[PDB]
Amino acid sequence: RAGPVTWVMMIACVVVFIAMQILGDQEVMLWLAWPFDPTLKFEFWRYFTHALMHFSLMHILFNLLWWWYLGGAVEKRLGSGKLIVITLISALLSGYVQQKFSGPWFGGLSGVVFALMGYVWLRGERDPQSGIYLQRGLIIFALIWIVAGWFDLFGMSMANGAHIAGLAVGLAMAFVDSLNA
Repeated sequence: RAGPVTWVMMIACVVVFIAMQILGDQEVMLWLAWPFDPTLKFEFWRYFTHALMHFSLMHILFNLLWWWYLGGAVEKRLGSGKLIVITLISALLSGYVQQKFSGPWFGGLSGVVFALMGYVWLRGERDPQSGIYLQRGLIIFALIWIVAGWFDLFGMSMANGAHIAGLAVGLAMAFVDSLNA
């Protein structure tokens, strides 16, 4: 639904994607991507801003859907702060792992999205109380979406480290959040 973190992130991604359109991918990537060179390591924004970059209209719409659907849920039931922290930890950790798998040239919300999917699903099981859960039809498609990535399906160049690291971050935080709740 209409949380402020949900919408601010959707607007940021749209502003970036439009900027990518005018300037081209490479120019934006050069400034927003995970640091390719340790000399750049203190350009702190790059550890997060890789999440705001999308490389096609489908990429962005599909990600923002999931983001809106799941980000919205977390925001509405658990509040803004929870969504922010899931977003920041997952963007940081999925980029880190993804950098290791395949280097620094990647972008997309997909990693934060897999964290959300991992979070919503595990919170739903352990803690139906929270008023959030992931449907069986979605966690299956999520599992399909991951494996379809490994197996290089139909030409696609998926950030596979981001998918798994994000999934894992979200499972973990949801586990931690369920012991206390």
